[PDB]
Amino acid sequence: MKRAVITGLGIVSSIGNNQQEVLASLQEGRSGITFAQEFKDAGMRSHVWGDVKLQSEPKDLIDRKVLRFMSDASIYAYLAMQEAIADSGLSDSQVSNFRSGLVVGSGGGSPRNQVAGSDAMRTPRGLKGVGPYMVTKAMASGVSACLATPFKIKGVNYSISSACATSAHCIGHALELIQLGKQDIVFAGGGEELCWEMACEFDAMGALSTKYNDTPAKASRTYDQDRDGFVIAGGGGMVVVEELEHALARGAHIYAEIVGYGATSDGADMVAPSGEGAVRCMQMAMAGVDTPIDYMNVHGTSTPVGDVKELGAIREVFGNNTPAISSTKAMTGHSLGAAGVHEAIFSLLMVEHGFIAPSINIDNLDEQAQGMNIITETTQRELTTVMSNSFGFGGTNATLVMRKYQK
Amino acid sequence: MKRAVITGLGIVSSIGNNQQEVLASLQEGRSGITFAQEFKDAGMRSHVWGDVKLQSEPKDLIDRKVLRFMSDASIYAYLAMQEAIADSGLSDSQVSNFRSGLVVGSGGGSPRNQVAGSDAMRTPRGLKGVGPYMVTKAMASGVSACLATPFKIKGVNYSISSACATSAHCIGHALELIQLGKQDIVFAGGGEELCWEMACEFDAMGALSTKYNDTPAKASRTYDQDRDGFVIAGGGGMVVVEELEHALARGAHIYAEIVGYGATSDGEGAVRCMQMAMAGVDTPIDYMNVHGTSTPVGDVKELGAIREVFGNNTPAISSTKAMTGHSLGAAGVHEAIFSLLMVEHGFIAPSINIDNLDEQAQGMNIITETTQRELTTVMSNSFGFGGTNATLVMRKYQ
Ligand SMILES: [K+]
Ligand SMILES: [K+]
Repeated sequence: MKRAVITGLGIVSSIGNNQQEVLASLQEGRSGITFAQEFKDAGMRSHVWGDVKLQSEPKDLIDRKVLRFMSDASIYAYLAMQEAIADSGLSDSQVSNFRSGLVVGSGGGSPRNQVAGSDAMRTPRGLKGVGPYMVTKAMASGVSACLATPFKIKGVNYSISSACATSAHCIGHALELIQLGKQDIVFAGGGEELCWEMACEFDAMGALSTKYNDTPAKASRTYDQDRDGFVIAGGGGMVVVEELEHALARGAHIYAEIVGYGATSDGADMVAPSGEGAVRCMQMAMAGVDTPIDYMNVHGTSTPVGDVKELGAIREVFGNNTPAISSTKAMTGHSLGAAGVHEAIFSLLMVEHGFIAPSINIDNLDEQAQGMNIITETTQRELTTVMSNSFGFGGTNATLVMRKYQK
Repeated sequence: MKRAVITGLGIVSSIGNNQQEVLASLQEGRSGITFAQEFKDAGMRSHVWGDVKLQSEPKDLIDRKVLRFMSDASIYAYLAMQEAIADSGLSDSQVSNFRSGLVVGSGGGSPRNQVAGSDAMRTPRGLKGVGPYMVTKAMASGVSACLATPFKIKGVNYSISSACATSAHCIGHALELIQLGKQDIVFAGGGEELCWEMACEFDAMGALSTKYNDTPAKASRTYDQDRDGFVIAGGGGMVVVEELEHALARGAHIYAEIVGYGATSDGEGAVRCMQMAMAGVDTPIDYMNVHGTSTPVGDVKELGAIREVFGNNTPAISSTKAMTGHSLGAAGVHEAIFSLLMVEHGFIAPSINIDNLDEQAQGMNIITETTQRELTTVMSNSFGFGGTNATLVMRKYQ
């Protein structure tokens, strides 16, 4: 059946606002984590975040007619999509085409705008204080709605949401649409705002790191024995998924082919992973792939329970004969809705540039990871096939396998 | 290619908490719209809603351990899913199976819980006030996560959100998963809470009815010249989408086959959506459940698209929204369910409150009185804000 390739990428993250900045950070093993005064001021225990530091204010980067409908998740996704379109070399007639779609999601929509609106409604500002653009800022589908219009998308247009797996499921579904022969191009990705309004929910459940506020760059430390929760982050990412013959026909640059996609459910525990659903997810994505997995960008968020469940799943699939492993979250933080596309992009850059980004802050490796091929220093290596895992709350799992395209 | 059929349904809506109640409402042309004191107290202009009227509090209907993680959208979808599982006749090993999945969405997730959490942080209780179950209540995917865990779903598990089209895309995607040979069963639907926190956003953009607050049952009036906005509603709905051979082999009751699914974007989009869903369908469209939410511009845009596809030679047409209001995330699955009941029971629900037909609908086959009729193929449109379109075509299984 039809094959899908990635021909363009765009990204706004805690370690870079475009692929050049991100590539440099990945090669340097640079942390994007910083102290979050906003969180301290809000009364939270976690005072660290993977913040997006844009070059200018959004009003100076995006047309006001487009910007008036957006929450930060949409701003990030939009900037990422502009980059991806430029990178892909697509013309307006290919971006706006009956066979070109958009599948982009957010894990949380926009609690900041939602709260701003509800606060205004409870003051004399009333309905005028809410404003007429709140629906696109606050609804769950905001990120797809805010992008479909400005780019004049004519194909599919919707959001997939699934916590940490959100944008991984978006990319996988783009593969499915290409496989079904329904679309030739699908812009897939996600966005996530960074705010105390949403972050406090995670802190209230004890999911966030709180013991490293004085040394922010050391807080996120996947697979380290002294990890104490993830570091919340924001951002956006977009990849241009394209049917193979269509990409070849126009002379597109092919980063990789999406050769595997797994999507499963744990059917147990509402907040932490069970490992068994993760095992099936990895196995499903590896089905039919006739090459070994050279590198894997783990889900590994730096939580005590979560990291261990994933390691157990990895051992069930590969024993100690694992692919090279690193958690980029140790550097970037957990960007929730944007995590899947961010990590797919980090993996594509490692493939394109022949290197493995280090898994930082591992002072003492968790015993469950002993024996595995954990990379802790930037390593040059020819990577052919890569895998990226995304296991979100509610027991939802996604795994993508990508491979260099053989001309 | 694999074929998909619907073998079970469940529903919580403004016109009924089960299929028998919903059927009676549809046949009688009964409005589910009532006066919303909550909206008046909030300072909104629209004081009408399609409220879900559960007799009991959710704590008396759902296990306490499961309920702690849920927002109202999840509560409604969960109850709809219980009804669907029961209706489907599926065994526990078919509900919890590697080849059985769940694709359920919500238009807004839980604005009430996003606000409740933030309000708590601003009080002395702080983090303790927020509590540890707020993420599952407030996250966009809450409605899929809160059902996947308790029903022990092992297959796909995620939400699709697209405003008014949400649950229609969920059903269409269930069909795609069956077609790809990835799942044998997919529980598809949606849920939406009813709350001023979200409703005021619609009132703020002038999309809600505000001139018929003194006669709520007459506020939602799709295709009527004096319509002035939609009436917001809440609820949940779920359908069991199943691969054909699998349904036949277990002796399932088959409501209909999903023979078409279109999904497009405006960027004519509606026309293309309808045409896509009708591709390969070798029978005429007997009845169409329109998107028609009762907005001045929206209704005319849809009428224009219908006219482009069918001219005046349209299938029989009615808007059940005139009775139920607009349930956003749950609208697609609710309307799919109403259409299946019309097929199963051989009748066309009336499009009520049309005192003066909009000039743009002149010549079309708009049904305004309940009509008994053998329906074989039906279509349901869901054209949501953001220019996202979904159309489903279902047909009796021969
Ligand atoms: K990953
Ligand atoms: K409809």
